[PDB]
Amino acid sequence: TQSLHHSSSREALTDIIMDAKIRKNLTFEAINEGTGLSLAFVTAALLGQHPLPEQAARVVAAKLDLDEDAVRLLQTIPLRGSIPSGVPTDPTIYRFYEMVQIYGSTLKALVHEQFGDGIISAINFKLDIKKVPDPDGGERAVITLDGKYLPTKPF
Amino acid sequence: TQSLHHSSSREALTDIIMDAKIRKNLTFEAINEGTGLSLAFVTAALLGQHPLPEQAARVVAAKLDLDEDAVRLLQTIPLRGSIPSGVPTDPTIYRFYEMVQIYGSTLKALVHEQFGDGIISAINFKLDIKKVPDPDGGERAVITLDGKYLPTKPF
Amino acid sequence: TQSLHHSSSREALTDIIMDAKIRKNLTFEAINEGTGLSLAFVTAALLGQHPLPEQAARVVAAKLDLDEDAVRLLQTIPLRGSIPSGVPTDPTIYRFYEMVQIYGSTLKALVHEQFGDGIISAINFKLDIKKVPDPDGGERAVITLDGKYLPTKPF
Amino acid sequence: TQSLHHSSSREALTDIIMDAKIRKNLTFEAINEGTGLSLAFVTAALLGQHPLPEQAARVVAAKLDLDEDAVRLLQTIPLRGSIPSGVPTDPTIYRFYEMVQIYGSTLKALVHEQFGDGIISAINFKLDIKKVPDPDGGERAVITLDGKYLPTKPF
Amino acid sequence: TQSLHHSSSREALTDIIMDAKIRKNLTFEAINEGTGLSLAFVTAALLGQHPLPEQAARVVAAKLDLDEDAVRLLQTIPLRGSIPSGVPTDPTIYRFYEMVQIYGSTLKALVHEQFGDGIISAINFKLDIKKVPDPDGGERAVITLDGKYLPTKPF
Amino acid sequence: TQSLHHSSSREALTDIIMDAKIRKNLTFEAINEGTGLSLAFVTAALLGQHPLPEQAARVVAAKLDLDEDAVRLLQTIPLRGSIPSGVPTDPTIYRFYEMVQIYGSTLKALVHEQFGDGIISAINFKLDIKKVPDPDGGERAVITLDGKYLPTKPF
Amino acid sequence: TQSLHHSSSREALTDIIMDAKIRKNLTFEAINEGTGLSLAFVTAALLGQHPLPEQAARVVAAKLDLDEDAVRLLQTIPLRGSIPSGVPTDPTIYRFYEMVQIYGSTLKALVHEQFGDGIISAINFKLDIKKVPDPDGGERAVITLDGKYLPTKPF
Amino acid sequence: TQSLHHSSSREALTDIIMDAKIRKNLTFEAINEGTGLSLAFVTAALLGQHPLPEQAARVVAAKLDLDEDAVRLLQTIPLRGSIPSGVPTDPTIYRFYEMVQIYGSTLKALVHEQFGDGIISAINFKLDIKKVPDPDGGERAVITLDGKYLPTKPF
Amino acid sequence: TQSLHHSSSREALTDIIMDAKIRKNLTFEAINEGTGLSLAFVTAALLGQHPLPEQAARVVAAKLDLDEDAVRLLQTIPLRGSIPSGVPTDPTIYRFYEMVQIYGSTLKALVHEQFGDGIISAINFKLDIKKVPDPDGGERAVITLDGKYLPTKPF
Amino acid sequence: TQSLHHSSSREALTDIIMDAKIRKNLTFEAINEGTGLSLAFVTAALLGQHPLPEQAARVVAAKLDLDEDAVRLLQTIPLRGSIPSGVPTDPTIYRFYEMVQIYGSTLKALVHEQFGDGIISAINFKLDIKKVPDPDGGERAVITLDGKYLPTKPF
Repeated sequence: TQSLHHSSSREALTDIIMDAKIRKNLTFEAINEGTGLSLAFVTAALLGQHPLPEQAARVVAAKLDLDEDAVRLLQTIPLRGSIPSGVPTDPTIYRFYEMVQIYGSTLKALVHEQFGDGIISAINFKLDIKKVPDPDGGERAVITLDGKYLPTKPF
Repeated sequence: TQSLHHSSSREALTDIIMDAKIRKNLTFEAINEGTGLSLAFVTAALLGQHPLPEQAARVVAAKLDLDEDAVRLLQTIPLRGSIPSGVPTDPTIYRFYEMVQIYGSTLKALVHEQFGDGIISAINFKLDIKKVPDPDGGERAVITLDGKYLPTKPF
Repeated sequence: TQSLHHSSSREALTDIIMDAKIRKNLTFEAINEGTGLSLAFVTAALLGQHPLPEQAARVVAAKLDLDEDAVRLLQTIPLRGSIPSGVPTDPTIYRFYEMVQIYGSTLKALVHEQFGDGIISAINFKLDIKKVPDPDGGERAVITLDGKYLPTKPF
Repeated sequence: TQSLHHSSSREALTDIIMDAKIRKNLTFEAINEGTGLSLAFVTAALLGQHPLPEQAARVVAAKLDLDEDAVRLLQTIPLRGSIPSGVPTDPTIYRFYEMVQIYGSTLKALVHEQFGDGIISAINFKLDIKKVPDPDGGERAVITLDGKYLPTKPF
Repeated sequence: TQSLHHSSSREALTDIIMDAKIRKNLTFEAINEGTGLSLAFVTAALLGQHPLPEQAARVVAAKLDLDEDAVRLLQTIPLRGSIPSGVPTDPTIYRFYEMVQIYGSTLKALVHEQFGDGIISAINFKLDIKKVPDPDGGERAVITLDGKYLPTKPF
Repeated sequence: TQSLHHSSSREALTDIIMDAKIRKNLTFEAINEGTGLSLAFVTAALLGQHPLPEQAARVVAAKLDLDEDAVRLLQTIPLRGSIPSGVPTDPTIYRFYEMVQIYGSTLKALVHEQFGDGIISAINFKLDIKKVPDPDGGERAVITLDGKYLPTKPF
Repeated sequence: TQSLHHSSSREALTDIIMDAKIRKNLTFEAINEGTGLSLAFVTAALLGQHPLPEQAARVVAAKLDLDEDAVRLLQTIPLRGSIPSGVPTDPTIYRFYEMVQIYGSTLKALVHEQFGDGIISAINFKLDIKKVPDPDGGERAVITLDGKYLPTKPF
Repeated sequence: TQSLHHSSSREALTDIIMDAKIRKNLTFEAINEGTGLSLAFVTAALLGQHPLPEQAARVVAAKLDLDEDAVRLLQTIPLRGSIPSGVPTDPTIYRFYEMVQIYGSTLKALVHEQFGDGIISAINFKLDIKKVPDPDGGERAVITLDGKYLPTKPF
Repeated sequence: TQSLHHSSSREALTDIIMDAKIRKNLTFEAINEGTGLSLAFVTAALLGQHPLPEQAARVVAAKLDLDEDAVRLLQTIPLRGSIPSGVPTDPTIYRFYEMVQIYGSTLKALVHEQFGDGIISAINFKLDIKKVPDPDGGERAVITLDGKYLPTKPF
Repeated sequence: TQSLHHSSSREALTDIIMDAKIRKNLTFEAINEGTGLSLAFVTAALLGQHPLPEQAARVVAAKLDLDEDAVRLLQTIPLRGSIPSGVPTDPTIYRFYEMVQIYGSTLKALVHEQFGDGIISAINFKLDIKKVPDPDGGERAVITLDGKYLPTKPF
């Protein structure tokens, strides 16, 4: 599978994608209709973090009026990473980084307690975000991280 | 409420906690028996990231054979942060960081799309981890991030 | 709501805004005349840190002779962050960074003493700057940070 | 006036002060009784960021049961800086850092618009934090930053 | 399984281990006799990067005259990371870092071409080093990185 | 031998090479046809990390429709380095960095035990990656680092 | 007064200024002939670190054949900072950085001894450089830093 | 001359020097009585940045009641540097760093204009600090940097 | 003497210089013919690290067919520094950094022993590299660093 | 050969070495009597950067009155690196770093011109420093770096 060596080409496309998305006043959910894939995956791809299968690449390119060059580049594996600074400054992204900063030691401790030595995978991995009401007024976001346990065993 | 200016004295207590835990071969779940609180919160408190209410601090110090000085220190608010390096080197913790590194801009975009401008809070926030079977053989971790949406409104 | 994956397209608009502002010899106060919003919020929005509602975006656009593409982009939520390096070199901004560096631990200590565990929010939050006379001669700036207390409670 | 060349010897006193404070269940407000100085300044001094005049040093040393060496060290000017990393990990401190990250360019812009070229001082400067009720439920912190304007004039 | 929250308790043991090794003039191969484990894994464990099963912990402890406290700690999962700076200064370690700096983009490209999107695991993974002669005089090291391919598939 | 002072010019050529590669749907193995050189070396050269001999340079230029300016720049020694950030964010690349992070001290210890004082060369060095079917289902990557032992030695 | 949010716009003007200065073989002293201001202040302005008053900006524009847009931009307050890297690589600039690196703690100690707690201002501040003969042959630079003392007084 | 390889033994001595100086309530000017050397040089030596000739070392040790070990250590050349973080956080020291930050490019430009290519030395160099009254009220510090010009000539 | 403010206009010339040297397949020694200056100085100047006297500037300009704007710019003093990252990643440059990293404290200790307190100058300094045969087959590089000794004397 | 995992144990020995050296008023040259090794290698070993053969280790220990444990520690391979900050602040060391900063790209260029692709090794490497007179008065240091050329050949 084709892969990218640098972010520059996939970043240029992402700017074009965002330009068309705003110009047409489209939501990611609207862009994702007809892909057969999850919104979180296709939104990540459009923001340059995943390749798309051909059918998904052509349906988003149809809604955004993108040409064939964009369809080919959407199918290429990018050089991944949404936070080049390592630690974000944007408050929305920072809160998610802060969750890991606070509970990082706890998540390691409980993973080792309930699963054993090793990791929870970030590749054999799926992500979901859901809007639920708050019983005391307002809304909450439930973000589900679903990762395979990979054990570390002596060899 | 009493607060700490540094992480060191709470780190010294954390070292005493982990030593007693290893010496007694105790799980965090067993230590959490009878607190009335979530295992994620209490484990984080033991690892120096949270204060404990008095009843929970006494019940943990009783299991770990800790003195009254530990009881008072467990009730003090710490200077928080489980990853002083900013980005972890430990693979288990790094995977959670990588989840944010990869999906950080996607989470921002989808939060703004489904909620609006603002953030998902990391303070009005609860964390949970559950072990589920993998349909293709193996174990999976389902980590749930549950935060309040705080809107950014023009003023 | 429309969001921006990175700030350079908003940076380019910010460059155009500042260029029009200098050429027309305009103050932010004059630009803000018909927005119906606070000068602090709208100046930040012009500098790429906030979106504007449509009608407020149109009134700064009429002042600065910006086109409809600028009106659409001004309404988009940016990737926030006004200090790229994390630490400013500019003396004016640095003094505000220095206030946090000097009194940061005091602010935490007194928040915990007077409110309890948790944070003062930087999202449910309003900023104001006011010029007052100095009794000994000269002028002083009174900057008001007004943030909601969000408690950290055991769960 | 006596001054210090490093953080360490003042850090050791700050550790002793915080240890005695927690062991005696004292608030910073109770420690500040009789000093004739503001809670924000004295709290900062106890946390290593300011010297205290002799009478203030003796009354906090009596309340905390500190010896004559502590009185002298409390009157010494420290090497200042409450955030050694430059960027805090603690959420309570981080929020104030975030306020500067977001509004830093705005603060500079309005300082130059409303005052002129130059800075708002961080030395000819006072800080206050006040707890007020939020009209819609809860509490808010009103943090006031009050600094002298120092002009930059051509020479 | 017991885990550790930071380096120091294993760091202290690692120094004790190294001190005894140098005093007894032992090789890692000699220390590893009878464990049934690979020399690279056990050496890594002794250097504080892996836990050991009880049999291997008691075996290495017998060869180094370590007490039962060391046996228990050698069975605990450490906070992993052998290069705290992230980039080493030691030339011997730096050469392996240089290999990744030079061929990093190549390995990504060839992994995606030959395997597909995804990663080569560093957890489902074993390391080996072998000494072979150089056909033009001298010796060469053959280091084998053996990791499981984890695909990234659209979801 | 001609060498480049920066990454800029060689980066522009890599963009053109990757664009031609994606457009023609070519593998690095297809581009490597009839060069007589290993796929890892030529791929690294195409990615701007090595110069190519004129014959190989003309071969891959023919298959990618590159002009004589590309033939000449492919023969120049670049300013090497594939990971500008020092630590990668891309998960595929990061896994290889993590192997050095975890096992770096072990590789140093075993190099010194099995060879002596000195280094395993990153210059007198060849890399190879092979796909090896994994026994438990799936595939494994066996990556071999083959470097010459260069002794460090009193003088 | 008009202010700038980024370094680049004045950076472009500085490049224009330097290009015109080199083409005309002018010294900063010649350019400063009719400004009515100090050489050190005006040179810093031309290098993008200060605004010029209107009549002084028109003098330097006449010497350098700059247009009215340059005159306007020269009167805008910049985002200040001449060493974006924080520490310079240039040897001429580095020597001044090194004087502060070496004598920084001494300057603090003697400021506190001779003035009291507080700072020597960098805003109420003038700089001067003078060339004097060295008694042992050669030349010396005498750089004078002249800053107002701002006390830190308890409040 | 005896030189020091790291800060620590000179660090500990500096701690002892400052401990005795505060306990005796001494000034650096009093400690410097009878050295025949400048206050800035001797203060920097006490702060770990310079060696002292034996007779100067013995008189500062006699004022502080230090032993013969301190006298020998004071004569050794330290590993120099008063700001280990590269950029200071202390406000008094930061102002001098900011001076170089703002005027660094101006100093280089006027050195090359008035002297030529090369540097103003930080080694063939003297520093002086002087307190003078401000005509408008208050006090000012006049810091003199006096360095030899060393040219860069083509060779 | 004409000086520069930033790297880029001289960087643009260095790109043009390097582009012409590759297209003409010239060596630096060939470009240096008839300059009267050493290859090490003129190579550095062509790489943007030094100014050239006018004759040397016109000579290299005729060799690479550059205009009079390049001749004048080549006579300007640049903002020096060949490694913007501070630490190189290119292996060829890194080895020279490694030499200082490994032997830096030794050079300091031996400079102080054989010369005294102070420095070996990097400005009153000449560099030379020569190729010599290795008695065991192959070739060695003998790089000579020739710097004036500048003493640090008490003042 | 025995090797060490961290710098601390050898750092403690280096501290003891320097203490005895200063206490005995010894030069590195006098400590190096009878080793049959060059001053630069043994000095670096004493500073924790190289191991010593048994005989050389015993002679420096007899000169410095170190015990048998120091003789064994002196024979172990350290974790190398004399500049933990990456870039030194000490002026004597910084000058040598500045030589590479300035001439780094020149050294690479001339190495590739005179030798070919590849490196000049820092392991098959010898360093020397000699004091020669300056024809204009004073002394100069001639530091010779003698490294084997290792080519990068296509494979």
